[PDB]
Amino acid sequence: VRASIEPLTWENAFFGVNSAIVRITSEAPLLTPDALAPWSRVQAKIAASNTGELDALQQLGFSLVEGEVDLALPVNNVSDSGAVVAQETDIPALRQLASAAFAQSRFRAPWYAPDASGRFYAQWIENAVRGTFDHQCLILRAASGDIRGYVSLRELNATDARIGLLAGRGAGAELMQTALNWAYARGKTTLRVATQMGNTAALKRYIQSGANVESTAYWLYR
Amino acid sequence: VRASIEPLTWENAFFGVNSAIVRITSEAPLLTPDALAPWSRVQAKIAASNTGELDALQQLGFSLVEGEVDLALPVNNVSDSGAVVAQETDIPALRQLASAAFAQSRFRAPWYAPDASGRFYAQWIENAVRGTFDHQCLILRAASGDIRGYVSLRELNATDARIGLLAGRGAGAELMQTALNWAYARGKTTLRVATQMGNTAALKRYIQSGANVESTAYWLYR
Ligand SMILES: [Zn+2]
Repeated sequence: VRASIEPLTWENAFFGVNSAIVRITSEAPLLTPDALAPWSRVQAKIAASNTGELDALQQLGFSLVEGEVDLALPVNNVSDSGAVVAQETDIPALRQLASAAFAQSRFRAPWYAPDASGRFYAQWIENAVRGTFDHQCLILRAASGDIRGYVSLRELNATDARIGLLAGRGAGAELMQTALNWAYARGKTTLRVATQMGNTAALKRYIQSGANVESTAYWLYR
Repeated sequence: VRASIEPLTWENAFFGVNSAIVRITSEAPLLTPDALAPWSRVQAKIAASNTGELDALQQLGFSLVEGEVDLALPVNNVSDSGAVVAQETDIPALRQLASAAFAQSRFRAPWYAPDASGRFYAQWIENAVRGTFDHQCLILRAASGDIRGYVSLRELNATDARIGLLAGRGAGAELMQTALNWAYARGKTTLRVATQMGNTAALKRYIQSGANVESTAYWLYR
């Protein structure tokens, strides 16, 4: 395989690691054990259809971390869920929720430190709260005022929005409604959402809501 | 991880290999390098959600071959597709079609010999034709009399049928309708179909026809 190797700038500073990501292309140098040597961690994300790349990377010492499915739904606005835009006072509780809900991610041990995944997703949801009109965390509340669920959303382009994080036991359907509402308000035609291949509950929920598969991928690390 | 190691008798005789499959169970002996060592190939299939088993098997030197998504469709009275039950005289044409269309299964190179996948699936489609009223291959013909698409089906139990093989360019929708009609006719509520994680075209078509995800898995070999 031929591939460039690029430092993961944000993750390196955030995790305190010396990691890089491989980008497979015809025009890059040969990917060799020597090119891979000066890194504490190397990541690669390949199309699940590309078995040629899977075995080239495995032969270089990479291992499967997880599969990813990316899906898309037409928008299609719907029942106002009553969700509200998260405010700065919600950050402590959302960080606590997100670090727990997304504890088992591609940043799991033994690839990263035990606290890495929790930190990463807590930062993600905080970043969405401190976002912009086009990057927000929306919250559904119970009648008590407690957070029942949350969904983070971002504009991708003129037609598309993407769900970042979505979590809330028993609130999947209303969180999807919330996301569809948000995309529609911004004139988007398409809503995208990726999940882990192992997350059959999320896959089922998304497909029930009208989603279909756009792409599938493997994350591999060395 | 505790698992029994069970010889793959049928595959050993068909491919001319000496392989086994792992059966993970709380009751079984410890799965060790010593126990795995003498087999030319060892297979393992684990739920994609089970990262503990993934880590354990990678720590015994297993690699990813492919991801599988198993889906299920509700069965109802769909229209007739015009498909016909394949005959013994259709075998030669079906074997050739199947060997070409299913060359890149989990029986692909480098894990098996280059001809192995096509041999396996040609035998599969042949076996379908030679089956009962509860195992058939159904075909669609173009104007020329040529096979345009095919689908093999079997009854699983009182409520379920399963699609074995399905192929035919531009005949996807019709073949699904064919399979649903077959299942309906036999009093089934549920039609199951597995596909490779990388086969986004099949995933999209199954989901368009009403499928949702039932399970996801990795095939790992050593
Ligand atoms: Zn390896």
